[PDB]
Amino acid sequence: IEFYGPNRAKWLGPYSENATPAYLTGEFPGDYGWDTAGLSADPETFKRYRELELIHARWAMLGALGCITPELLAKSGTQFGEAVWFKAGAQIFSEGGLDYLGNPSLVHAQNIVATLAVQVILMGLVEGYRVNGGPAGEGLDPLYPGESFDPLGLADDPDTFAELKVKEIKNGRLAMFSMFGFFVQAIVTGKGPIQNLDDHLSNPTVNNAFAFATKFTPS
Amino acid sequence: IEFYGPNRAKWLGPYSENATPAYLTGEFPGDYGWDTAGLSADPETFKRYRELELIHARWAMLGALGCITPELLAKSGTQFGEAVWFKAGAQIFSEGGLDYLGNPSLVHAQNIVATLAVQVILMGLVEGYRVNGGPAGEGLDPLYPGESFDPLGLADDPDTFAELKVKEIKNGRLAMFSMFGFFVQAIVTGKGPIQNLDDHLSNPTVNNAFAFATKFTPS
Amino acid sequence: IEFYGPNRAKWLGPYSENATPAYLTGEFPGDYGWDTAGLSADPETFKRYRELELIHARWAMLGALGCITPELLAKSGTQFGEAVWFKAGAQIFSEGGLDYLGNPSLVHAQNIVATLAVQVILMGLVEGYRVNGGPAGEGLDPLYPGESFDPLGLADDPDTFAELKVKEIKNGRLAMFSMFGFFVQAIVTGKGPIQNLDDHLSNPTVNNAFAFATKFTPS
Ligand code: CHL
Ligand code: CHL
Ligand code: CLA
Ligand code: CLA
Ligand code: CLA
Ligand SMILES: CC(=C/C=C/C(C)=C/C=C/C=C(C)/C=C/C=C(\C)C=C=C1C(C)(C)C[C@H](O)C[C@@]1(C)O)/C=C/[C@@]12O[C@]1(C)C[C@@H](O)CC2(C)C
Ligand SMILES: CC1=C[C@H](O)CC(C)(C)[C@H]1/C=C/C(C)=C/C=C/C(C)=C/C=C/C=C(C)/C=C/C=C(C)/C=C/C1=C(C)C[C@H](O)CC1(C)C
Ligand SMILES: CC1=C[C@H](O)CC(C)(C)[C@H]1/C=C/C(C)=C/C=C/C(C)=C/C=C/C=C(C)/C=C/C=C(C)/C=C/C1=C(C)C[C@H](O)CC1(C)C
Ligand SMILES: CC1=C[C@H](O)CC(C)(C)[C@H]1/C=C/C(C)=C/C=C/C(C)=C/C=C/C=C(C)/C=C/C=C(C)/C=C/C1=C(C)C[C@H](O)CC1(C)C
Repeated sequence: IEFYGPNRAKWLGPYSENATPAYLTGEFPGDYGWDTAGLSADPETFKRYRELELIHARWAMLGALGCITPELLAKSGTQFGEAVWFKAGAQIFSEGGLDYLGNPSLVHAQNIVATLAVQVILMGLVEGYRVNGGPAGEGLDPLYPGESFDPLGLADDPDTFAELKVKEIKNGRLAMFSMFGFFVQAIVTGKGPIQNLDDHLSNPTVNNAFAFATKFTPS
Repeated sequence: IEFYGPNRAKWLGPYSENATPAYLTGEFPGDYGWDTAGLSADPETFKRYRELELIHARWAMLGALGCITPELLAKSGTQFGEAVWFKAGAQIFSEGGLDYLGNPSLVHAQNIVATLAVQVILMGLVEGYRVNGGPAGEGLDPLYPGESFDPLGLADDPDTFAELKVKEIKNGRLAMFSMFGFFVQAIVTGKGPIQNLDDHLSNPTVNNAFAFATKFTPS
Repeated sequence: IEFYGPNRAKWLGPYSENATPAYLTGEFPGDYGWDTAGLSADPETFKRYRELELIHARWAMLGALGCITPELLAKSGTQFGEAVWFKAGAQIFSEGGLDYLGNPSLVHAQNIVATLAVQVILMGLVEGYRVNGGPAGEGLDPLYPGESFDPLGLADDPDTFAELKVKEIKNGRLAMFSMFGFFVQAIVTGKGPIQNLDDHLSNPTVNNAFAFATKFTPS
């Protein structure tokens, strides 16, 4: 319970090998000291890796929640068409464009190339202004700004804020691994991941993983 | 990102010809140094042009939003009759006067000459009191007053206020150019501009502009 | 028109953001300052990237001309069999080995493992002697030697030689991007790229790209 210090929860716990690599000793969230290959020895490259991992973690968390929500919403009391995240990308082609919420009173996007061009414009703008700053105050911090992106004001107390940093990083790692699980389930079985959840909760041991283990057999 | 200074985003960027005309060097929003004819060499006439351009920009922005909103509102979930801005001016003549929102429980203006006379009276009053001041404090500034027209109080911090000035001017220029586009679409094809939007999004390249290029052919 | 200097044609030209990364300011061809990720901050690794990009550029230019020539030659007045670069690699297996120019009086390579072994021997020799030098004078420059590889003598005048450097790098970048296009056309449509050229020149807009956009649809 001492991540910011030498007594952090190390990568093997009581198999910790307390001779840790000296280029990271606490002082940054998520430092669990698991460097078996050591691709981040250089400090500026290490900083790039911190920024890159933060970006990956936030994007992956957003995608993971986006993979949990719509299927459950369409399973509970709404209808989307194909709420499973495979053909949600092809819902614009099928019959009447991509109707949001499965309702012909919402977005109803007919042409995907318009989404394409506007998306490129907006994403270029937001990513450029993410790197170099811009609106809502010029960006002075590349890792965590501290400017008007926290309209509630939770970043006053420092140690709870650092605990929030560590929770953010751990949640992002879990989100990245879980989205890898989503992608592998997309490959192997190619069905709904929450359909997978229901089917495994209905079938705990008879259809576990290895009925789907003789599919990609070369011959 | 330095509009208020010699390092403003000039009219050609890195084709800037940094020998700019010396009668404008920053210190005013929208100064992009593009004076190829030079019709504003005199300083008082230049001030007139700043005031005139501000008036044109605000009026054109109002008109542009007025050209985007009603068609979308009548396309989504309401009905107006002719929501396209052509015969919206003739909606008072058709059958039952100009019913607002397409509802016979709202304005229901029967005689257009009454709108005419009251509009002249009100417009004369508001423009005279715009020039020379009057209510809500006497007008001491012709460009931006600073009196009780900003009930929220966003004009405290000066540099963000200047950035707001520049955004206002750029939005006004875009609005003027876009309303010119609206007028040219009114002339050439004479159909709904958002109907144009939907048709070009449905037809990106087969009906682009030059099917409507052999209409005004003299003979 | 000033690549060797601060006034180079930067990556956005008129959106240049003249605060360029300081680890490259001219003095080398192809320096267009477009470092959004920054994977070449280290100077020796940057040198490796210059050498590597030169090798890639020359190899890709050779491959690109090798992808333009034979199809056109077999389309104009000669015959090769499959002049399209797909089965040109399998022309040794088909009936009578790989006959050069489509003529049974030229190379007529029967066994591909002989080409294989001789190719490995020759390529190991030339690549080793490329790295460490050797014949025709020992290699003293890893980037551009200056020894007897320019039997015409165009490297006397320095500024024209530097312009040749920049042309070489730009041609190489274009060749790499174009060969990527060749590979993507090999994947998606799997037909002749110059057959693609003729078909798009015959069909400019009816078969553009998105008839070939519903092929790799998962289900
Ligand atoms: C449109 C312009 C645009 C521009 C200029 C940038 C620019 C940038 N982005 Mg951004 N992005 C843009 C659009 C978008 N980005 C993202 C998502 C991200 C993420 C998630 C991240 C960035 C990052 C970055 C930075 C460097 C990334 C890089 O080197 O890419 C090179 C990479 C590729 C060309 C593709 C790499 C694919 C990857 C290997 C996936 C491999 C998949 C797995 C192996 C598993 C696959 C399936 C499963 C089942 C096994 C750079 C500033 C990174 C960053 O800021 O780090 C500090 C970062 O982490 N961008 C999305 C969402 C789709 C965009 C949509 O338009
Ligand atoms: C036979 C022995 C042989 C030896 C010892 C070398 C040795 C060397 N070569 Mg050479 N080569 C040899 C044969 C050949 N080379 C080349 C072509 C090249 C090129 C083009 C380059 C070198 C380079 C190098 C140097 C380091 C490259 C490396 O790290 O590879 C690791 C790489 C791989 C194992 C394969 C990488 C594949 C790559 C990722 C392709 C990805 C494809 C795209 C994503 C797109 C694909 C399809 C499209 C449609 C999307 C190294 C001195 C590089 C250099 O000198 O840089 C300064 C360099 O740029 N070699 C060819 C032509 C096929 C050879 C044929 O025999
Ligand atoms: C691309 C995503 C990515 C990136 C850049 C990083 C980056 C980093 N991680 Mg990290 N991590 C990730 C995903 C990622 N992580 C995921 C998904 C998990 C959960 C499994 C973890 C769990 C983890 C732990 C437990 C620790 C780190 C640590 C680190 C730091 C040092 C290690 C390093 O140099 O990594 C460089 C990484 C790369 C260059 C990415 C290479 C990716 C290629 C494609 C190979 C991946 C193949 C993979 C092994 C096959 C199975 C995939 C499956 C497991 C998902 C560095 C900031 C250590 C640290 O000190 O934290 C700050 C540490 O203790 N990570
Ligand atoms: C009538 C509207 C109007 C007026 C009075 C001004 C006034 C001004 N603009 Mg301006 N501008 C406008 C509309 C207008 N603008 C629009 C719509 C755009 C976008 C295309 C711009 C883009 C623009 C830039 C990029 C710059 C200016 C600048 C200036 C200032 C110096 C130039 C000058 O003396 O203009 C005098 C203008 C007139 C006397 C108007 C004459 C109008 C007649 C009918 C001719 C128009 C015909 C037209 C060319 C045909 C195509 C129309 C189509 C492009 C819409 C001055 C304050 C410069 C500056 O320093 O900013 C402060 C500068 O750098 N403007
Ligand atoms: C592998 C090929 C390769 C390599 C090693 C380089 C290397 C370099 N380029 Mg470069 N470039 C290339 C291909 C390549 N280029 C191509 C094909 C284009 C045309 C699109 C360009 C256009 C370009 C510009 C405009 C600029 C550079 C610059 C640079 C330098 C700094 C950037 C850097 O660190 O790159 C490191 C690169 C790599 C480590 C390669 C990673 C490759 C992986 C597979 C990711 C690629 C995925 C790709 C984005 C997906 C779409 C591919 C499609 C666009 C082809 C460096 C010497 C900058 C400079 O200063 O020039 C000297 C600069 O301004 N390049
Ligand atoms: C109206 C008109 C305009 C011409 C436009 C041109 C010439 C565009 C070419 C435009 C071509 C241009 C600009 C190319 C210019 C090349 C340059 C600058 C070279 C360069 C570079 C860079 C950037 C690498 C930078 C490097 O560091 C230095 C340097 C020097 O290497 C033509 C009309 C006619 O063609 C018709 C219509 C019908 C005919 O019958 C009659 C006529 C009159 C001839
Ligand atoms: C550390 C280390 C160390 C040692 O030394 C070495 C090694 C081992 C190599 C290393 C490792 C590495 C790794 C593992 C990595 C991984 C990563 C990942 C997983 C990522 C993900 C990542 C991921 C991510 C980002 C994701 C993202 C996502 C997204 C956006 C999504 C989207 C979406 C959504 C919403 C929904 C819809 O409907 C669809 C989609 C489209 C689906
Ligand atoms: C700068 C310069 C420089 C150089 O040197 C020379 C030159 C070139 C000459 C110059 C230029 C100029 C120009 C271009 C100008 C333009 C302008 C414009 C466009 C305006 C508009 C302008 C415009 C405007 C105001 C507008 C306004 C509008 C409005 C009110 C509207 C109204 C409406 C609405 C609401 C709706 C309904 O249903 C109808 C209507 C009725 C429709
Ligand atoms: C710069 C940067 C920056 C930022 O920061 C980040 C990023 C974006 C990542 C980066 C980028 C990168 C990139 C893009 C790369 C690319 C590359 C390429 C494309 C290469 C090619 C490359 C390519 C190449 C070499 C090629 C080569 C080729 C060859 C040999 C060929 C051969 C051949 C021939 C003759 C013909 C026959 O019949 C067949 C064949 C076999 C076909």
